[PDB]
Amino acid sequence: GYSSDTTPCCFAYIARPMPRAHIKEYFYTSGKCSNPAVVFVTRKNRQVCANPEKKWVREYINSLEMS
Amino acid sequence: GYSSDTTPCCFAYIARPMPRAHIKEYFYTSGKCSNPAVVFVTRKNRQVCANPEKKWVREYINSLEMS
Repeated sequence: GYSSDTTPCCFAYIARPMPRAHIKEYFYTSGKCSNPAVVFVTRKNRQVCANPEKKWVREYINSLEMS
Repeated sequence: GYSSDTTPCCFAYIARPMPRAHIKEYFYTSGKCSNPAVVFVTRKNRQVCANPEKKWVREYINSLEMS
């Protein structure tokens, strides 16, 4: 018995790294989704799916976590 | 291939019918999602997953479709 609310999932990963300065937040999609995904939130508040195994993705997360 | 945007998916259905007056509109979730679903959008913009096979759910869509 879980939420009956929708939850965002990803079905494709952005191919090339987004400019780091345009990203302000990230989150991981629900473990219920078929794919693991990182979602980068841009400064124009768009949400972009990214491959959590990619090097640049892991670096961006580390950078967003540091401050 | 798909876009790298997120997509709302459903993982549980609301058991009992919600009040018809609270519903603004509906949409079906993407066939990319593993569970088929209708999403009912309330006046406060809540997105509630529902089972399209269920009688009350198809009555509500018909009501939001014919007018």
